[PDB]
Amino acid sequence: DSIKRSNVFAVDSQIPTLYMPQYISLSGVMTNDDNQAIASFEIRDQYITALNHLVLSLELPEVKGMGRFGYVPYVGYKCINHVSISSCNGVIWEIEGEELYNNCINNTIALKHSGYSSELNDISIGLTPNDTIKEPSTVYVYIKTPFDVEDTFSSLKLSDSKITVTVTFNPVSDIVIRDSSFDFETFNKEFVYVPELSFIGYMVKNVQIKPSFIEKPRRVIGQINQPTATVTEVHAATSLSVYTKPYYGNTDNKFISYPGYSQDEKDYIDAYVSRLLDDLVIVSDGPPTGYPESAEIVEVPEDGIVSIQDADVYVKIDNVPDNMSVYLHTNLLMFGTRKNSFIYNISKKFSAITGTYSDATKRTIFAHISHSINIIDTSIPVSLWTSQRNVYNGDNRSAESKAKDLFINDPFIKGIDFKNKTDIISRLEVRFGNDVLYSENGPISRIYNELLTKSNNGTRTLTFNFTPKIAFRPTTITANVSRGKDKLSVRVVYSTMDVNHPIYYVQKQLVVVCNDLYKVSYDQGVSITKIM
Amino acid sequence: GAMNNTIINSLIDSIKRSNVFAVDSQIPTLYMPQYISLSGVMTNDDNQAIASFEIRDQYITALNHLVLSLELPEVKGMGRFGYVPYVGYKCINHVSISSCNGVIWEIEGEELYNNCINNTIALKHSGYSSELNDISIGLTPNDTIKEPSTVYVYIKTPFDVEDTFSSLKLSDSKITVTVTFNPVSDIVIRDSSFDFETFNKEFVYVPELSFIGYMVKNVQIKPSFIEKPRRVIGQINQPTATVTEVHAATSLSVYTKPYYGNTDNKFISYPGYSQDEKDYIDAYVSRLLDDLVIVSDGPPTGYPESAEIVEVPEDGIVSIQDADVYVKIDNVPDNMSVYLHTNLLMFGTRKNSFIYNISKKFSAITGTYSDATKRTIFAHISHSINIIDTSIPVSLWTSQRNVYNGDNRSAESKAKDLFINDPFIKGIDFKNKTDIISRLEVRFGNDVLYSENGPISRIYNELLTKSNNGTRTLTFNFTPKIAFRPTTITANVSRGKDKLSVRVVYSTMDVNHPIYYVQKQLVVVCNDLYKVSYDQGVSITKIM
Amino acid sequence: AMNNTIINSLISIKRSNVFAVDSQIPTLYMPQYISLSGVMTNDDNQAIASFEIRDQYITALNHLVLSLELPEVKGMGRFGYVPYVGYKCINHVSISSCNGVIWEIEGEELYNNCINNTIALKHSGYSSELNDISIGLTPNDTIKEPSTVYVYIKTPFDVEDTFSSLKLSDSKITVTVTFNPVSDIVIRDSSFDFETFNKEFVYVPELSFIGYMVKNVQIKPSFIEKPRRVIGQINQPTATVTEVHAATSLSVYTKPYYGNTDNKFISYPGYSQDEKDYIDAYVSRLLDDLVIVSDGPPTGYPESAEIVEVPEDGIVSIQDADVYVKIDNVPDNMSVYLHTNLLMFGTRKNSFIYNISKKFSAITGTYSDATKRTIFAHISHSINIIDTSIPVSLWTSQRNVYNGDNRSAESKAKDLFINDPFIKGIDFKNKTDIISRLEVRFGNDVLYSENGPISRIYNELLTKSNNGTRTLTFNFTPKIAFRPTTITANVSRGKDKLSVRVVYSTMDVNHPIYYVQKQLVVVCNDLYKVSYDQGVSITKIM
Repeated sequence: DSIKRSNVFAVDSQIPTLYMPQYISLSGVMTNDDNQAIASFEIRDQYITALNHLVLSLELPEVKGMGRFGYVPYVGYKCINHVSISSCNGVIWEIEGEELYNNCINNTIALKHSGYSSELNDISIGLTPNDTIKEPSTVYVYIKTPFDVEDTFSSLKLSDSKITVTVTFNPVSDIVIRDSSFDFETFNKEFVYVPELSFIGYMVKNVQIKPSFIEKPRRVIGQINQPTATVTEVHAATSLSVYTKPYYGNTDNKFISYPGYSQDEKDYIDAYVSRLLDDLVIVSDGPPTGYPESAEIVEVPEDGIVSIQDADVYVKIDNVPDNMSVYLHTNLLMFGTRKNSFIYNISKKFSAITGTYSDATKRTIFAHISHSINIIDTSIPVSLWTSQRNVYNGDNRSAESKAKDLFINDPFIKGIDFKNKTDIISRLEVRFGNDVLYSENGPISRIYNELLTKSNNGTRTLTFNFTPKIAFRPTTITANVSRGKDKLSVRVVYSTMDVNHPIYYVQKQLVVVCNDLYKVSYDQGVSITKIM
Repeated sequence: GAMNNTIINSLIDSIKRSNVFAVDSQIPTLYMPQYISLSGVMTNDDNQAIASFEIRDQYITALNHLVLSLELPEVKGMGRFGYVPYVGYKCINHVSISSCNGVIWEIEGEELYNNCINNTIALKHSGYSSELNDISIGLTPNDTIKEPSTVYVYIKTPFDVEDTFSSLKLSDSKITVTVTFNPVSDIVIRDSSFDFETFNKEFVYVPELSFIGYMVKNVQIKPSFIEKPRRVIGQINQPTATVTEVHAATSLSVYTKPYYGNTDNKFISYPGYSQDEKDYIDAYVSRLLDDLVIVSDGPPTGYPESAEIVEVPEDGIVSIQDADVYVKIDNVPDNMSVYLHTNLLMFGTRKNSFIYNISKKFSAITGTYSDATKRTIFAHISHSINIIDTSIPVSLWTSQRNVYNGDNRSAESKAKDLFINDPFIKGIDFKNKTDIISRLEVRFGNDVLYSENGPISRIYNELLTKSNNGTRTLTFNFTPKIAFRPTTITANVSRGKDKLSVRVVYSTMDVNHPIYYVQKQLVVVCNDLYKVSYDQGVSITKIM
Repeated sequence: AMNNTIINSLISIKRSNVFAVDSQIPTLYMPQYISLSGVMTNDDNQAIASFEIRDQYITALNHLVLSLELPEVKGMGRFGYVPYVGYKCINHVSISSCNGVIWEIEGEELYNNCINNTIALKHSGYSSELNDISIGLTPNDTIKEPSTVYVYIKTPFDVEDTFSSLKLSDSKITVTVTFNPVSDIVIRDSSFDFETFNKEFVYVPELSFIGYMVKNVQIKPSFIEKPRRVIGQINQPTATVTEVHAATSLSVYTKPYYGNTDNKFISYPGYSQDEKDYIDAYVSRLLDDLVIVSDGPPTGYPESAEIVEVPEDGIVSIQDADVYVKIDNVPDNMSVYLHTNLLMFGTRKNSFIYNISKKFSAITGTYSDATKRTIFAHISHSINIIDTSIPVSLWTSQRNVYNGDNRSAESKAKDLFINDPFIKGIDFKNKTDIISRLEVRFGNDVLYSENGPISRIYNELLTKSNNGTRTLTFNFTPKIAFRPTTITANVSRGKDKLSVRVVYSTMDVNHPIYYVQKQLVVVCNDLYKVSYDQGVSITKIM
């Protein structure tokens, strides 16, 4: 043929730079000077030319004693408060614990390694003061850095300089789900973080160092219930993410139910339904006892239907003794702002309850439950049911049920529900300087974020860099200081919720994440410079 | 130190080496992206919903990643209702992207779905939730069946393949995106009780097209190559289909589709959101069980004269011809007896020949009678029910070919039947499990291009595309996309090699089985190569 | 419309075009899926299939797929195929030419390379139809319907599609597939007639590949990675790979050896392959004999069995362990009984006992008068994956001072033979990590040493796998585009071998898992050069 063709059946195998990799594990220096746990790891070796893929391992201890206890899912990531990689010239790269987690949110393997098992995350119960609740375990946390992007090409080079990796830890309270029965006071005193930093080191023969570009995240958290947040000195940004976080400071961080390892939306709902059912349908000899005076427990008629206002509940239990009767708690949990206002009753959220009474165990075994319980219901702190805004008692459960409530202090919760299902941003407005950069009603920016990144856990994100990661200077939003366009102001309009619904009182915090472009220069030690 | 002594000595020069520890950061073309959302123009020209979106801006240099949002309304009233899974994709009948020079790219709704079938995120966004897909029941004429929702449909185009590089460029031209919608009947699963007549009248498609626009400073446009699908649907029950004017094809896909025109599109059961094979079967078993095993005081009533309900003997075994059914129910009242419907659903072509009985498909039924609810709670069911059984339209049980009554269920059960009009069903079953092609033959003109017995072309399709929902596909292009000109099957018009003729050999099915009467349609998809030239407006030319 | 802040932001330096690309005309070729029938040769009477590829138009090939026609299984008894049956069928694969072997792999190593390809594993046979244990009632009853399984033979010629393809310089390429005995791929009970099945069963293979007809092919030399395994002596914590000159990676894992047993196990979960599924299947199998509702003391159990009646209290005390048993709808003439020593193990007559009945804390259910059996509602136990992985032989071994298997004859008849060739660790799920320390020596000097499985963590991380091994990677350089980075050897210094030493964690001698034999497996990936000058040939880099 006359035409010149490109070879698609063969390739010239290039000889690469002569190097040798090695997995290096290092023990750190623990410091507790708010008495926050800080681990410092010093990397200095004449043969370690470059490094990447930082993995922090943590030896979790044996948990002995009484009460309910369980670690948060992906415990290893939740342990980290802040990570900082510095040199003699200063901080090269740094991240907030939540942002590291957010970057690793789609890496299923990294999340599994950090601690995601029935052994770690299911809520285990200790019976004797020497009973083992949790056996000792080791978790591996992948510290994803921009030095991993293109493996050897993106690796952090060491120009005979001392690289220091500083890991700040969140209090153990954050990574633990426990009940009142558990002796947390002793546990918090005795618990110590046992870390070990691992990395892939490279010994390079005649390394030809060239300058590079690195993306670094920056978050700004707005004031409690303020729908505005501003990121200053925005000169070269690659992306801008916007999300909400719930503030549970006004509460005691206690919740009725938790599903454990099983983390699906249905799992959260089923756990809640199970916890309520114990007090919702009662088989007792005469009127049930051990409930507040405020509680309205009605006997189920021969018809099987109990009418709570317009809501009808069908309750039918088999093998009930002749001396006993079937009862229904018509106001298990209720909320109202006024005496002549809408009432949010959890008992009204049930339509059908069927089961069989066990004479052997003296308890009701529920077969089928027809309800309208949602993720939000499972995400309401117990404090909000008994808040000052409520004209009613609120929590009409038994003392036995209330004692089973669990403290959840997970630092990385988003939205207003445990699954971040409910979208509470009705409108988004992003301003560069004073002019509107972007505005939306629907979460189309989140839809694109989820689509482009092939993620199911996305955020309302504005991407400015669609340029390949390999051999390219990232495309950034250019600033105009003279025109005043040197800042990014975000304003949201929260979705209007009913005042008589307890979720309305969940304090919100707007989080704005900005990824800034920096230049890496290895001339006279490792140093990073902000692009301006 | 930290590095091992064996490593240090191994390294610690003359040969030229490629730098693997650093890279030259190239300065890219100066551009700025922006997510742009546009409201369209609704047209009803029979009376097909057509949305037109006009894109014309001097600063929108290029665009890609088309996302069509749809506002689903609040569904109020009585009866059973639910949307089909991935409702957003099923909503689309045809998509066309055109310019002043004509159509640039166009796709059939099913082919867009087929291209997005492996994108789990895109399928979730289009409408895949218990809130949307489970069959909800309305009790009062003002009861809310379904709350309003917004779905997002990703219109995957060849302009997304290599992001900015593959993007559709606008040479100061008007780009028009035309979306033709399928009737709402297709995207809805409802019963007779539901007022569909009022719903069909009141329902309107509310769309909004979104895309990633790019403002490029001094754009250097170069010509490109685009692959465009083209389907041919063969005649009802015919095992042949031919694609004409095949000059430069990159691939050829072959699959089967059922035709339910001869039926009223009604089916006994539907699993809702839970879409697994077992879910479909369990739903069917659950729907049948209500009439299959009856606890009654004397012989059961409310069943046709044709029904043969036999009392279960002390041994527990009821013999329906060769088939033995073991039925044992606990807590049965002394005044009542356990009964078994021995011919719940039956089919036969001749007066005393072979019979396909659904009751014979059960071997063991165990449970406990509830005195409180006056109903039987089934514990364990041993059966041989398959996906095909759940995919048989009710019409075929009561067809003229059947010598028997067919549907011997209660009127209560029959009233619970659901209309399913999903436009993207493949094969002869709801899960496309049953492979009905015993042999495939592809002819380029008069000569055999490819032939197979097993679905090895589907195995390669699934393997190469990392898909679990593949088709018998012949790929001709194994060359990297965008970077090169795609490898195509070259035509020979003179010899008569300007057409692809597909011939299949369907599996031979039993005449006494209702699935035999399910009309089939062979679908052949051809991906043709086209050249994109941006000289004096955007234009595409077929490679010949 | 574009926003005013964007237009003003944009409206001399050399820029790379990111919005357009020059469409290169590729090498003129035509692909074709080619399927070939082989030559079956039984000459240990191992099934060997040979496929000869020689055609003037087949210039190059890649993506080898082995089809396998599984027959209809008729008769009586319990039968089921192993998960990913197609991969388990293969014992060895060899691709050779007139110059010799180009590339070869062990069946387990091919499986290990394809372990993360979900599609390839599904194609090989992963269904409820194939993997659940079906039961045949009549001698003419169909246990399993005939099926076709597709096995993807992943070769280094698939890495960069057309670029990495195996070129044929007018040479005869022979693909040789050695099969494992059908015993390995089958889970059956004693009731099943395996003797007749093993005689009648024949491997029906067909090799498929993507052939390419290239016009004026410009062949250039390439680099290939080839695996090599070394299996250590039974229970030996050391293994050595000789002639290591240019290795890209080194994997280390453990395998159980069930030669000292009859390969029979109490339970198997079928298609459902999760850890919980394995445990639940075991609990279900034990429960039949664990809690008995009988009129007077239960019968049909060995003299050695200690079946105690459950008191009004509901608690039965087996030494320190307390079992709460409460069953509803029990007839007045009948009583609730608990087998206090269903399975037990001890090395000394009056010492520590490992009792499976002690592993249960609560058992609740309801007696069915209609079916005359107990339907269990909730079971609170401490049963683990190891328990489900103990062969029945070890419960009744000579080491045991007790009888061991105190189950009913009915339960014992339900035991299944499992001969899966690709089991790792000491449990069916390879959950239990038994390596306490790993030591790798290149020559006589320590190359790498670790306590924790940080090499496995990196393996799982870098390869995006959930089924990883303690692996040492030496090549972090891009595949095909570059010559792979390898460990360089020094023959003169004796640095030409990789010696692996492990420290296994020791189990309790009174636990039946201690008597499960281990085997250390060391995999070495060596670099080879492919030269197509005067036929296809591979040369080891030294």
